[PDB]
Amino acid sequence: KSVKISDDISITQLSDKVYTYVSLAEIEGMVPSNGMIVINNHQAALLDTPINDAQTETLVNWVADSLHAKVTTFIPNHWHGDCIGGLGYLQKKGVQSYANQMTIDLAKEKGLPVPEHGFTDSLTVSLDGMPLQCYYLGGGHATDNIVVWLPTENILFGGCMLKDNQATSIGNISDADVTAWPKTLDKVKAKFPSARYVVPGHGDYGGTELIEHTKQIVNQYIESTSKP
Ligand code: NA
Ligand SMILES: [Zn+2]
Ligand SMILES: [Zn+2]
Repeated sequence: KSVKISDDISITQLSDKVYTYVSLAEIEGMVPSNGMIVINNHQAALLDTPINDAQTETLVNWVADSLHAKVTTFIPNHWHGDCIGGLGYLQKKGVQSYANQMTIDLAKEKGLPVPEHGFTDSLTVSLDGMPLQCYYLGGGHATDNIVVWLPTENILFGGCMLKDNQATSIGNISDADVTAWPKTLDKVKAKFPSARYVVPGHGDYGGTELIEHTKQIVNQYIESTSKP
């Protein structure tokens, strides 16, 4: 069950070392965004930030205050605001960051906060011993979207390329590679058959059924804009 905190943020524990959060933010709509907190030896990795510095700060102070862990590491799913909206603040805090080189390039060109270390295929970051396996498997929701796998926990943060089970629509495709998306999802499904929890960019987490569900939405979209 979730524990609600300030700045419209709630957090759920999935394992002794892994938590997933939902931060609600107002858009153009009060939209919910997801991220993860991974903790090992009182050090924490933040996977995606809430949309702004303020919510990010509240979240980071809570991890320090209640989870007794210092956020030292950060990894965003892609360049959108629900992934790097609070990166400015993380950098002032001195947090170390890793991201798809594509994400770094898009962030730079757009004048957005820029992650430090860039990878192009796979990267395994050791959070003082606990592995965070990041993978770029192709474009989808965003051209630079990655996924983060926690092998010791069997938990996958698929990010925005994955939709929750109650979703019916494709959503914002302004930055998507629509035809690559189903292919990226097949790769993700083939690579992480053991996933216990699969967390999407928005909505409720579930299991590997979200991958196939998301593939149906995307393929349905492609089918519906093909026709005469
Ligand atoms: Na997010
Ligand atoms: Zn996005
Ligand atoms: Zn998103």
